Amino acid sequence: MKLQEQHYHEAASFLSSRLPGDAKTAIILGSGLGELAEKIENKTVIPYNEIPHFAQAKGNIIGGILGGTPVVAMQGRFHYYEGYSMDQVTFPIRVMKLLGIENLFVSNAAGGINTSFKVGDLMIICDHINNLPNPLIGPNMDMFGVRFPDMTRAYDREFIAKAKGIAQELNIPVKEGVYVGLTGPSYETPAEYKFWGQVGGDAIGMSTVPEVIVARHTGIRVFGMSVITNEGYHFADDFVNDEQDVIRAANAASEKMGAIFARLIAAV
Amino acid sequence: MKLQEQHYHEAASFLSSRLPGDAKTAIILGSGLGELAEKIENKTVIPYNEIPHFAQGNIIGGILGGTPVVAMQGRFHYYEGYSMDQVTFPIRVMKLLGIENLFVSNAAGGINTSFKVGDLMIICDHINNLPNPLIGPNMDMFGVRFPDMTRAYDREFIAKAKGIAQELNIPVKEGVYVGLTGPSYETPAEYKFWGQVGGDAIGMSTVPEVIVARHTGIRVFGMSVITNEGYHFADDFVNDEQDVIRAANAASEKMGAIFARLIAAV
Amino acid sequence: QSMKLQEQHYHEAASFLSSRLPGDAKTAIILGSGLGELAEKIENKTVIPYNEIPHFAQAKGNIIGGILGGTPVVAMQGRFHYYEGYSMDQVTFPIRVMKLLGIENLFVSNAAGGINTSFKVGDLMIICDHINNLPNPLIGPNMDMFGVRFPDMTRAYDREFIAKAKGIAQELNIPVKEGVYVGLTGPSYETPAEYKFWGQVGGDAIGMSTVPEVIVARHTGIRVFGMSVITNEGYHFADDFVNDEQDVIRAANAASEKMGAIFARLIAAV
Repeated sequence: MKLQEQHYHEAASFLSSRLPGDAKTAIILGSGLGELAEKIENKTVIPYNEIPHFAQAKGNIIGGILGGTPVVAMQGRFHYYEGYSMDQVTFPIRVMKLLGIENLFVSNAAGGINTSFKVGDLMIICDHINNLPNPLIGPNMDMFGVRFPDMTRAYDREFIAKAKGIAQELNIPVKEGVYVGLTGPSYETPAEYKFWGQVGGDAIGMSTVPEVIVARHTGIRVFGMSVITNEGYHFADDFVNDEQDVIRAANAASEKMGAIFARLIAAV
Repeated sequence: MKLQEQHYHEAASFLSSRLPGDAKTAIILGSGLGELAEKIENKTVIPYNEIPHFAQGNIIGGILGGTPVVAMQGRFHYYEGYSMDQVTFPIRVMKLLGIENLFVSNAAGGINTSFKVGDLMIICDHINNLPNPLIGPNMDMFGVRFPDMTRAYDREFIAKAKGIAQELNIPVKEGVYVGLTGPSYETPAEYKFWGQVGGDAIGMSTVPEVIVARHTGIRVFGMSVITNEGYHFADDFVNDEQDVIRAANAASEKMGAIFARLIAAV
Repeated sequence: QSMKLQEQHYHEAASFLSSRLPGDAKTAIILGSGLGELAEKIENKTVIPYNEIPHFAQAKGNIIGGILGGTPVVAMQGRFHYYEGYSMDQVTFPIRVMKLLGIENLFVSNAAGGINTSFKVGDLMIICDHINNLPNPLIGPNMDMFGVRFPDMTRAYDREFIAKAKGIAQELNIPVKEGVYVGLTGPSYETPAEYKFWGQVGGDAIGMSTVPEVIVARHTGIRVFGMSVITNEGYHFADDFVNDEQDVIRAANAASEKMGAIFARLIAAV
């Protein structure tokens, strides 16, 4: 109760004494943003293992300038499939709030479950379906937000419009769709992929949804994109999903996805 | 196992010596029943915090239109951090008191376009998307390992309720309640999904109690106040707890009238 | 650290079993519903009670080694269900022990409620795919000794085994169905709305087991064959219909001869 509040304050205080303190946007460097940390100038690098109460995982907080703009980046992320509690997965988001972060940008890798979404496509996330445990289960922390937060437009529409404009300017094709969050860590069966596609999902991944719920609970505006890293449909007789193939697609998308996120930061 | 049994008995004993003892119907005073407790006569009020093993709210014993009732004022939700054992503990205590019928109301978001704000929905079935409350060693004293859920919502109660509503000139809807944990409200994609697969309203309660009631052979009647519409979202629409409560409060007179008459009819 | 201790537990269970079993089995069978006559068909049995095997979940249950359908086998008589309160680690622990024994193939049966109107009480369904609605058993740090962090599940139910089983069923004149198994936790049976939902999104039968073991088997490269006995129909409910564990058991028992005949012929073919 009071201990929980204290833990948030301790992490925030530790980071606040170290970071530039001018960032208003935080970015989770998920799949597809693998080139972005290198682009941050005048880096202050703070290992996760040094920050009070951050889950034991590299993992670094990186402060600096990206796209001409102050940023805080989360290099490394905590996934529910790794055994972290939802409190651990989402702890850094509430720390960002205490630092004065107003906006959260996030990327991830996802399997396409709508046939218009192909390997290598970059999908702006317009909505999600949560099939992981809700991270807000437990006593409400009033310091962060209300008991029953609204999720009608969890993915900020103005950020979406700006990102579409940026993609057009940069001549980068983008798709837009619904992200379905599952725990994993096994990839889905064809029956599962089909089910989620049938009920309106466009891509499926194992992250992001918990952070988005927690961000929205505390009023942070969210922009998210998925790299479509694999196609969960039209399976060849010998098709196998493979982490190295997912990473191949994530790596291949990083330049262009990174260009969008880097241009978006100054626009928000 | 034997300690669990003790705990149920300890809570039941505590209430047993403090309540009249003839009540056959229990009521969870959820959203839409906010005026009913006032109408209970010859009240015995027992705070939850005094009842052995109740999660850390009142039990109200009394007479509602000539009929002895036990009412639960305040309820435990999974989104609060309670275990399912804690959420549903009072239902098993009710069974030990000789309760035969459970009446329950809740607030729910409409996910079928024929369910609108202010509508009173008789629950005819549910879809459970919370953890099943019976996971764990079966409590043989309460029921069997694999309880049937074919007609979890008693058909005779539904018929009676419909007759009562017609008589009182209160329109009612009937439909499927989908239970989710919350506590955040759903996204449009989630609302659309649950509507697509046959849900009519979505809420964050009730399902665990109904599973536990049916496990021990308690007959169930449930209604939802449709407190918000999870469809056709305006560009600036936001869900808001105070607006949900507004609809619950506005529904309380008429919903309470139905429940009060049903209590007398069973 | 914690990995060390977990690896040690699997090794302890496997060492205990390997000092006692014949050691020639490549196929293990979970004796679920529909296989209630199969243990008696195993010849030259070595019976090892679960309560003697290091780290097997507490309760009867036995590992049985011997010969079935002319072929070495290890059978799991008794299984652990998530609805009983076991962790997924406990539910699936025996599967990883099988891997350490050199088991390459896992055959599994279960009971399930039909949710496609083509699937009727007493039908024998070859499982061609599943939908998992129980907690994923691999959540937690990955055990590299068993498999990779993100295992593929594209053909969790081996297509070659399915083809062999269909051929066997034809030869033996036993009709079979084929379809998608939906795994739910239970332990309460589903509501009609739930049965309808799962049917709508492509499930053919619903049960409370099997999926966790299949995920863990595939994580460690074990080839899987599964069948469900359709023990009840989760559709077209009569006004007075009730699901009943006793009716499920009767149907499972009634299917056991023909289901067992398929599994016994399949073991030599794989």
